[PDB]
Amino acid sequence: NSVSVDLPGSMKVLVSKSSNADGKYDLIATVDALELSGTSDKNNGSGVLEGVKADASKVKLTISDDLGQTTLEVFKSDGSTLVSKKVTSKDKVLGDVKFNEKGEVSEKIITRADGTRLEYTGIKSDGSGKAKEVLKGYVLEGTLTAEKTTLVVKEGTVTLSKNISKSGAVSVELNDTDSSAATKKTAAWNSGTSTLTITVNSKKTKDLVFTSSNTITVQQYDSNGTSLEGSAVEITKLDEIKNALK
Repeated sequence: NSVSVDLPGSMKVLVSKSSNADGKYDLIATVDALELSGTSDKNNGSGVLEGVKADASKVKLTISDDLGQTTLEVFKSDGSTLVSKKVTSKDKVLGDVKFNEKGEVSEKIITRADGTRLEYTGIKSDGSGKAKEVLKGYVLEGTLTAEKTTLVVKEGTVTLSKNISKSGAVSVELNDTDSSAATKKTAAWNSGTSTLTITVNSKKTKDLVFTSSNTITVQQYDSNGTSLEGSAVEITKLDEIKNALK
C-alpha cells in the first residue's frame, strides 16, 4: 500500500510501498482539502505533486530529495505565472511570497524558527518596500531597499536605526539632534559582539545587545562610565526600548 512521510511545513505525503514498471513511485498529498498527486523516481517521499484549485489555479508541491525542504506554489490557471510560493527550509525557516500579476515578488514574509518574523510588503521592481520585524512582545517598523532593511525607533531627539543588510548582517546606529553636550546621546557599534554602546557626556551609559536569539537586552554602566553593573535585562515591549533611549 502506502507509507506516510512527515514533511517540513506541517504537511504529509503518502508514498507507494513499491515502484511501478517504470521504477517510479506514486505520491499523494492533501494540502488544505486540495488533493495533489505525482510520481517520483525516489522512494522516500521526495518529488513533485500537482493539483488544481476550484478556481482553476495550478498547485505544485515540490519536496527536495533529502526531505529537508518543501515548496508549495500556486500559479495562474495556465500554470505560467506564479501567484504565491511558500518554502520551508531544513532549518524550519518559512518564506511566504506573493507575486503580482506579472509574476514579480510583491510581498515576502519570513518566519524564523523561533517564530519572529520579517514582513516585507508593497515590494517594487527595485526591491524597495515597507518592512516590519515582529519580535516577542513588540514590533519594529521601517523600510526595505535592495541594500538593507532599516527599522527605526524614535524617542525624543534620538533616532535608533536597526539595519539588516541584504546578506543578513545587523548593524545598529543612534543619532541625536540634541545640541547640549551634557544631554546628547552618541553611540558606537561593536560588530563582533552585536552591541551598541551609548554614551552621554563622554561616559558610557548602557549596552544594547542585539542577540542571535532575535531579542534586545539592555545593561547599565556604573556611575563612572567604565564598567558594566548588574546584569542585562531582556526587552519585552517597545516602551522599554524607548526608555533605554531617554
